[PDB]
Amino acid sequence: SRITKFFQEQPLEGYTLFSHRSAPNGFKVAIVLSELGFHYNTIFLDFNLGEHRAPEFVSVNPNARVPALIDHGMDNLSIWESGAILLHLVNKYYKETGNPLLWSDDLADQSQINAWLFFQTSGHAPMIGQALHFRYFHSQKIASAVERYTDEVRRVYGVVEMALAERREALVMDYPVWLVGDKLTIADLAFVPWNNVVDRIGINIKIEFPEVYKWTKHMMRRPAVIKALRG
Amino acid sequence: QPLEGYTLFSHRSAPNGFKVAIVLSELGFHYNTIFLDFNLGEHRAPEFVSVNPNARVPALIDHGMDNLSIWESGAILLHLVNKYYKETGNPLLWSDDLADQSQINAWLFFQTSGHAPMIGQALHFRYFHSQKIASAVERYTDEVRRVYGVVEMALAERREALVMFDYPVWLVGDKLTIADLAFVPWNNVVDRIGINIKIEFPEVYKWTKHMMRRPAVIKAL
Ligand SMILES: N[C@@H](CCC(=O)N[C@@H](CS)C(=O)NCC(=O)O)C(=O)O
Ligand SMILES: N[C@@H](CCC(=O)N[C@@H](CS)C(=O)NCC(=O)O)C(=O)O
Repeated sequence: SRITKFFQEQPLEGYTLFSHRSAPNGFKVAIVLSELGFHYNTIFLDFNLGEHRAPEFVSVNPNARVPALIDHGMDNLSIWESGAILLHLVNKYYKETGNPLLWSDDLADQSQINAWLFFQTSGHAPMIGQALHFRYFHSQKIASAVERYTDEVRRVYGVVEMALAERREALVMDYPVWLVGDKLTIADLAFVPWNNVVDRIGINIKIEFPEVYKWTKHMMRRPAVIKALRG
Repeated sequence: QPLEGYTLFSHRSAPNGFKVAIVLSELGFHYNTIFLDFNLGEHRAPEFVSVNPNARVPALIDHGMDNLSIWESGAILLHLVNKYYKETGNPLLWSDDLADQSQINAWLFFQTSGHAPMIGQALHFRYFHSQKIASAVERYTDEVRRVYGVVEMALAERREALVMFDYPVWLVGDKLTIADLAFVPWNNVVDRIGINIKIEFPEVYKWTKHMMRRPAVIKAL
């Protein structure tokens, strides 16, 4: 009924974000939404009550998961999957202002940003999710499963660490270093919500991945990011 | 290293590698494939890790673009349809409408983040884990069937609309896109984890059959 009422009379402009109070992927969208200056309203779906089952929500996101975004200005267009939401946001911002904030007007750069974005959504987040699952929520304890996924997460963080280290090495020839085109992009921001969750699986970023540490801290100090995470 | 064309790094049994070959074929781009033997650990060679810092396949080199390196199947697919549309003005396997593109990307990220990884884990605990654990296998097999349930339902609704009947149905804009092709290589392997598409998901069966009959797809595979 709660969510049902919302779809009774939807806003005419702005954005509505469906998420969950402890969903890193939700904050990933909130962050980009905030950085781009997009005004939005967040609805925290109560999965316990099965609000994600509400025919109204499944219609927004057939996968029945969060986040899902409704672009009211575009006839209530619904975009699901955090990766697709980010691309929708930077593409829209760019065509509206002519300024590719957190993005790039260059095909070559966009493909590099996409590579990191797909790497994050497909190789980073899913793995952190599996490690958390076997470490805390599986029907039985499986040490071999925990080790498999925890190792993979450290491995992917090593890929990020190495890339950041190489970017620094190139400049030297504490200054902020970024993954693509020496500028902050959604490729960097996408990791932020999760870099804060990996401690739960025994990973200490500050000590284990120095470069990732500086990188994440630079982003955590940005107003738009602080505002989004406080939401 | 060529001046034009594309060089695709993949593996003989890598569904993600074939996903790229398929799109490269359909779009008419000329490419040559370099198969890596994870035996010798060719994917751990400095020169390859320079192409893909993740040391995984696929990885694509766009020679015409100063040997630009692109890794992650999803990013590779977006690069190809973007480049093709820019060159021809025809959004083959894509769309020139912002709304449509967001839907294509939705399904694309869904396939790469919730489909391929889950099938991958089902296969691992089923065939290659150091220990045999049914609950691990069930967890992923159940998730894969749930994912197909989402596709099946989407295709059924699209079918329902067409009715208001032997015609192909697609995920976005009543036309074949990278959203559809992205599933092809993986649909062909789920039988290894006990999923019978023909029986369990009728619409997916037809959908994958229409795709599997395309000449460009046959050639690539
Ligand atoms: N690949 C998806 C992940 C979607 C996802 O797993 N969302 C989580 C929250 S971080 C969720 O909805 N969890 C509730 C559930 O799985 O029941 C994306 O990036 O949007
Ligand atoms: N999310 C990546 C998946 C990359 C991946 O895991 N590729 C497999 C082949 S399908 C691979 O390189 N396997 C070798 C290994 O894991 O050592 C993509 O879509 O390209």
